[PDB]
Amino acid sequence: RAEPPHCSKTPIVRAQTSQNAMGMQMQFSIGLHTAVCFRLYSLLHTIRLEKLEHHHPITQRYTFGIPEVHASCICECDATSSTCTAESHQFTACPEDETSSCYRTFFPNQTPIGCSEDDIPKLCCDVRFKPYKNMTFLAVKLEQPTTYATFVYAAYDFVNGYWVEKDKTKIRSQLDGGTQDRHLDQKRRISLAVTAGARASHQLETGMYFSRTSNGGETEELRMQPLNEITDNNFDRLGWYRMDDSGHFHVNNGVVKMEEIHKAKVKNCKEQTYKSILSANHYMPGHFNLTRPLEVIKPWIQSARIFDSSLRQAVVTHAEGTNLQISIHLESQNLVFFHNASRIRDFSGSIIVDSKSNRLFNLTVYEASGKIDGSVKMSTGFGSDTIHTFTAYVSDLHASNRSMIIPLPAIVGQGARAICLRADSMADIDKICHVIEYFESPLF
Amino acid sequence: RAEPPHCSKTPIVRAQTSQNAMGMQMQFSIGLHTAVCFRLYSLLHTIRLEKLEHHHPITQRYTFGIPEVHASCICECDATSSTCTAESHQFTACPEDETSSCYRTFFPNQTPIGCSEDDIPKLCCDVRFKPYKNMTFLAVKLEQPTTYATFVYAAYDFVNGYWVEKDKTKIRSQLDGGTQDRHLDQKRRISLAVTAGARASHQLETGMYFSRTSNGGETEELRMQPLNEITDNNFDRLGWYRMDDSGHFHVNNGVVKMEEIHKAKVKNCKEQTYKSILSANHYMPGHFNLTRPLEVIKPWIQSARIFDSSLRQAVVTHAEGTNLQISIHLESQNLVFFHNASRIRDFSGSIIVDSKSNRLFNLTVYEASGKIDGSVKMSTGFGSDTIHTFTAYVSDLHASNRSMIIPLPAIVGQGARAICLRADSMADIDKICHVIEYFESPLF
Amino acid sequence: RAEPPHCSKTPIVRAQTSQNAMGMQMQFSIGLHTAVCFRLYSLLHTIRLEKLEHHHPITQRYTFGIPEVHASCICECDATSSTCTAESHQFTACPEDETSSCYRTFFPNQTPIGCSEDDIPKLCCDVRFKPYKNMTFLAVKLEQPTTYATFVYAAYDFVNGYWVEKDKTKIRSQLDGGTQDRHLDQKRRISLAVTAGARASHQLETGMYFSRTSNGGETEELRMQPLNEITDNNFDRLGWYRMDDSGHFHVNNGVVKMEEIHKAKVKNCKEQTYKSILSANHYMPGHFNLTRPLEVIKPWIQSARIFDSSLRQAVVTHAEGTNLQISIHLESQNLVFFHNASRIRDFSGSIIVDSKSNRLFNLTVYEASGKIDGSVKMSTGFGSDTIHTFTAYVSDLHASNRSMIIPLPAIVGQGARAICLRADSMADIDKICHVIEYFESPLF
Ligand SMILES: *[C@@H]1O[C@H](CO)[C@@H](O[C@@H]2O[C@H](CO)[C@@H](O[C@@H]3O[C@H](CO)[C@@H](O)[C@H](O)[C@@H]3O)[C@H](O)[C@H]2NC(C)=O)[C@H](O)[C@H]1NC(C)=O
Ligand SMILES: *[C@@H]1O[C@H](CO)[C@@H](O[C@@H]2O[C@H](CO)[C@@H](O[C@@H]3O[C@H](CO)[C@@H](O)[C@H](O)[C@@H]3O)[C@H](O)[C@H]2NC(C)=O)[C@H](O)[C@H]1NC(C)=O
Ligand SMILES: *[C@@H]1O[C@H](CO)[C@@H](O[C@@H]2O[C@H](CO)[C@@H](O[C@@H]3O[C@H](CO)[C@@H](O)[C@H](O)[C@@H]3O)[C@H](O)[C@H]2NC(C)=O)[C@H](O)[C@H]1NC(C)=O
Ligand SMILES: *[C@@H]1O[C@H](CO)[C@@H](O)[C@H](O)[C@H]1NC(C)=O
Ligand SMILES: *[C@@H]1O[C@H](CO)[C@@H](O)[C@H](O)[C@H]1NC(C)=O
Ligand SMILES: *[C@@H]1O[C@H](CO)[C@@H](O)[C@H](O)[C@H]1NC(C)=O
Ligand SMILES: *[C@@H]1O[C@H](CO)[C@@H](O)[C@H](O)[C@H]1NC(C)=O
Ligand SMILES: *[C@@H]1O[C@H](CO)[C@@H](O)[C@H](O)[C@H]1NC(C)=O
Ligand SMILES: *[C@@H]1O[C@H](CO)[C@@H](O)[C@H](O)[C@H]1NC(C)=O
Repeated sequence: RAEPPHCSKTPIVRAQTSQNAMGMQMQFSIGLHTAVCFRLYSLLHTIRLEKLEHHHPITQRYTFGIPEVHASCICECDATSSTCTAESHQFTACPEDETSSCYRTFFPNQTPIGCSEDDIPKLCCDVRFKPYKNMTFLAVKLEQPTTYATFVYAAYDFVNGYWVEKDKTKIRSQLDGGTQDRHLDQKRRISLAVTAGARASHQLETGMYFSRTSNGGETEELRMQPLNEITDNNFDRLGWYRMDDSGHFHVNNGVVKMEEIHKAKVKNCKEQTYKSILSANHYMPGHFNLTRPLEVIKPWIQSARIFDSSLRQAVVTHAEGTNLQISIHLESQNLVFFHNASRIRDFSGSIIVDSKSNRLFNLTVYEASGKIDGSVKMSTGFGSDTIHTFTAYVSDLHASNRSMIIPLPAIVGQGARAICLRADSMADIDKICHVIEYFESPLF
Repeated sequence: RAEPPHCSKTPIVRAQTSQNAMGMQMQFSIGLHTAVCFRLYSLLHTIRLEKLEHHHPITQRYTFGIPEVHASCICECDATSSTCTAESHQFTACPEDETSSCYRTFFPNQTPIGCSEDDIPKLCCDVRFKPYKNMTFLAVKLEQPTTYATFVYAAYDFVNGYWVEKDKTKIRSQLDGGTQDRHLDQKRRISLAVTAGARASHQLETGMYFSRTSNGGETEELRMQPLNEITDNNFDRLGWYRMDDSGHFHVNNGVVKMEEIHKAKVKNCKEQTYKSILSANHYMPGHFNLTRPLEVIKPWIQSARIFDSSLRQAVVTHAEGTNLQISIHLESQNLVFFHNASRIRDFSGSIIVDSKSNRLFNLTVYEASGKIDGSVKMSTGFGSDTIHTFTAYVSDLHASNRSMIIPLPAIVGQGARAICLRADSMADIDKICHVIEYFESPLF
Repeated sequence: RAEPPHCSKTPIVRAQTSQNAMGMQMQFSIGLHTAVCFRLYSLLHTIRLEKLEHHHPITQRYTFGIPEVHASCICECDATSSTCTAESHQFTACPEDETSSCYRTFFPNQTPIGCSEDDIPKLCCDVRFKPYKNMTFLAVKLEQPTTYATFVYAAYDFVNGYWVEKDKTKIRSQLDGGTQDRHLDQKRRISLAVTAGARASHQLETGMYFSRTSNGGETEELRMQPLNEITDNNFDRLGWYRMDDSGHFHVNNGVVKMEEIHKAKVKNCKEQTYKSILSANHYMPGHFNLTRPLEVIKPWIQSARIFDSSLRQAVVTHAEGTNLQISIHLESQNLVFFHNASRIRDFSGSIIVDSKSNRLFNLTVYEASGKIDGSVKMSTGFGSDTIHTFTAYVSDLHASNRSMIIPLPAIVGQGARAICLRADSMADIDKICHVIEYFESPLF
């Protein structure tokens, strides 16, 4: 059951520690989602880089909805009539649905269609807003993150004909600063010093993100769509329809802004017919479309969520990330690193350009384990020139079936082509080649 | 007095230089704010990574203020009266306080409150703007930076029972490109080659920043608050009230924009009472709040200033940054690296979540020096599981009292918990544990 | 003709591969635009890091123009006249130049200049838009990139008194993830494993970019200027004048927005004289200025283009970038690395602060090759303190004349100063010093 992970083929650098006036270190690079194994001269010590996370501080929060809008207008032929005035309809709310918010607009200087030729009619409206399908979202401002690696340390013994887990701990290490060090084992003999070369290869930009909220205010996967900061009131972007301290929704500064967004005009004054539109985005009917979550659209994002109910940090878990630098240090004793052979029976897949322009090789490896080297060819011919080389990693100790996404450079354009896969150290004779089809989704 | 810094425990890699058809290098990683020491086989050579700076080019500048606003309105009952017209009050400045700027607005189609029932009154206003407390700020657009490390090289001799500084130079090295090399010592025997793994762990985003300015235009610590670029005229953001080539302030395109931002309505025409507001942000009274400087709110920022009076570059000094890669190269001779022991008597502190959502351990170490390894526990019990491990560095050669900020991952939530500190290489018996209290400031 | 590149002086680290239960690697850092050479113990194997590219996915596209604008207005003295009404001129297009787009505006409540004192005139306009000089541009939204290094591998034999190229291949390697490996030579004996320390030192921010388009929709060098996203309709930014599925240009939501951007007022009603302006940016006459391409203004950008006619990815080629980490691995045999001597006859140049605040040393080296170490001095005196040290690389095997841009830190302010250059390993006696002039272009 509990077994060592695939032990990765790793070059080891022996570094000598500086002298104390009154010591060898084993240095190596470790890949995200991979493990490195060693014995101390007996337990098999394994270190797996399990996670790469950005912890973004949340500097603003507000709750918003998507309004369902209806405008009800009345026309008056006589400009001097007590019905329809700037008093009652210019910069004022409708007089007192409990969930509705209602703002008034005034349109004098209308054309006398349905009136006398000497009349200058006036149109007066109530612009009603209700939350569409009672949807609620939390808007958050995310700022520059702190970075953390999660390592899983596990020591194994092979007794009674099976591997047995002798010790297991999760280790957390901040990556933005200098070398971070601590004891690895329960006996405190081995230490793990973690050094990042620099900032994680990917990062979510500073700005506005959002999550759908439940009745209890429970959040989910973060989404990105043009969204107002707390101090912004741009009607082309999300967040102009906000919930107050009570669960009541309002058009942000609606009393004053209504005359800027509500566009209306008389068709026939007597018939009480008129033209009316909202000059804004993100409302119902017909002006709202919800983006899919960040994790669905970004191959590099495994997850992007708000950490807990205190709503202080958002955590982005990376599916892709550069290697970390490790230094293993310690009676007189020697460390020996071990790796497992890599293997592959077959593969299948396709070359994809998705609706967001991600150019990927969607790959499934069969009965595979460890380091798999791949070559993308110029055409369908297995002997045609190589235009791209990559390496995929399968962390399972035993031959497993696994699906993965391999980013592809732009040179890998339209059309079917050959892709050849080969397990690390295997001869060219043991490569697997297949003609792989191309599928391009239009930009949506 | 002038003494070597704490010599950091450093793993050294011996690299062999490629052959010239017609040479050993000492390689190591160096942490920001730390020093590495060596002897050449006698002077004690010390290299300290003193600074990490981003030099951002300034691509736009303009001077702005915070206006103090007052609207003075007059009402006229008779729509055809020569008093209050589109001629005199629509898209025009007030006729000619020397520092004031005055823009006019026109509101016809008013309700006859205080007039006859057949009247259609008109309201006319003067909207006056003055600089609040004569405050001046420089808006700057900062673009992608160039990166520089500052090293302090200092060679020491121990004669007459004391250390004496034999040589000292400041060394500057660009980090964005390839390996940068130069001679270290006065005798030109030792060379320092600096290689960054990649871009500095933190960076100030491209965009608009600002500084308060004095009478002489002297700048200070940079601040970040939504602010218009030179070509933008968004009234929800700072910078719409700009100073011209003379020290005169104007509402940017005020003559044309006034009718969009000034919202007014008659209360009683005869009584000369009316409602009036400005639909904009960042003005007085009651619509202005100044953000604290970037250095105060961002733990990673030690300083963010405009370099000099030419106003061409902004310099961001980093409080946190990844390690740099060093190669020391050179008659036949050998380099020996030395380190000092690490020590700690005690510590105090608290776990803090500030008003900007920075999750930190505010730490004070007592009589400490060198490398200090810390463990954050699951609960108040000193033997409860470790949820986070970190390392702090104290660069003082002698036991010193120092305060520092340690970023914490989100798993370190609410509540008091134990934190244990231990100097590098000390036995578990020499660790110091304390129950540390939690304090969370609400989001402001 | 076809000759090896300059073989760079490189420190080599020998790493030992982990053991397989059933192997030495040669590790080194390689600089962008440089080459490393070795022999296997005979062919001279050369690896050149030729390119660093970001492949940005394009998530939005739209075609836009720069409108040439003309407003034609008519005044009517009598407010009740059938000529000039809200019906015909408020929120409507002009009635049906084939390329023109025409939107109407209505301005009642005018002052009776040229009318009777009891008249309340009305102004009616046609606001016409045509594409200025038939210019077309493609707006693109660029998102976070994938990173690729291009290596040129070339093996040389020296027979018949000349170098002869025995093999040459271009190698592509993704940098965002883990170690990428493949065979280097035709015989598959040597392998090249590429590891990036982290994300490329520079990156183009997520956002809106544009390119001029030809008749066939052919793109060119990308430019950056405030530009609307597809869902934005901000008149202070580019892209509000868009081309539809036919080659026809429209003011985005022009029918509704016209009353917000067209500002007009009667001068004399009878004379048919009036004031008229567009409250917007990026139109002709007098309100349009085109930024120079990204590659021209950013020293770090060699090129920034749309890859091909499918318009799915934009490719940014970097002129500056950090080193990559290489591991060369393989019968029992040994790898020996070789380098060429560095040389320089003379140099010329100037210190420049351009119109975009880039602080650079514009340098020309004469009869130079390899590694050139430079020192920037405090004053004009050749013996004055060094305020900055840098290293430039010339990849040509033979002494060549080459121009380059060296970024300078802000400490290198105004005024003439000495700069001293010296080829790697040359004695201080062989340095070349010149007093170098300062030229600062004002901020434009
Ligand atoms: C992956 O690599 C590790 C080495 O890094 C392999 O570990 C080896 O596991 C075998 C058992 O599978 C151990 O062999 C011996 O087993 C007999 C009982 O059959 C026992 O009497 C011996 O004392 C011994 O334990 C061997 O010690 C162990 N090697 C090391 C260096 O730890 C592992 O088998 C590899 N896994 C796969 C799936 O290839
Ligand atoms: C930090 O580490 C350095 C070594 O890296 C220590 O330097 C050592 O300093 C002592 C003096 O404190 C030197 O010892 C000797 O002093 C006597 C006079 O008392 C003199 O006659 C001898 O010739 C000799 O200089 C010693 O040479 C020096 N060691 C090295 C390798 O440089 C330093 O003491 C440490 N500092 C602290 C505060 O622990
Ligand atoms: C740059 O460095 C390389 C070494 O890394 C130099 O390569 C050397 O090239 C010479 C020829 O220029 C080779 O020498 C010999 O030439 C004679 C014929 O004149 C021939 O009979 C010998 O068998 C031999 O090839 C030498 O082997 C080669 N060295 C290596 C190690 O490859 C190159 O000359 C340098 N270039 C410059 C411009 O300095
Ligand atoms: C949910 O929507 C319904 C109408 O569909 C409404 O009656 C109800 O009050 C809304 N829920 C809340 C919590 O307001
Ligand atoms: C990749 O292919 C698998 C089938 O092997 C499919 O289930 C999966 O959804 C595909 N993923 C993408 C991103 O195309
Ligand atoms: C400063 O403010 C005062 C009023 O408080 C004003 O009289 C003075 O002119 C202002 N200073 C300048 C330099 O304009
Ligand atoms: C940290 O604690 C010290 C007292 O030891 C205090 O002076 C300092 O202001 C605190 N800093 C922060 C950021 O909380
Ligand atoms: C180009 O501009 C001319 C006027 O200068 C116009 O006649 C022509 O129709 C425009 N070209 C296209 C393709 O519309
Ligand atoms: C640098 O100087 C050369 C002349 O040696 C000139 O042709 C080139 O345009 C200059 N480049 C810059 C960016 O100033």
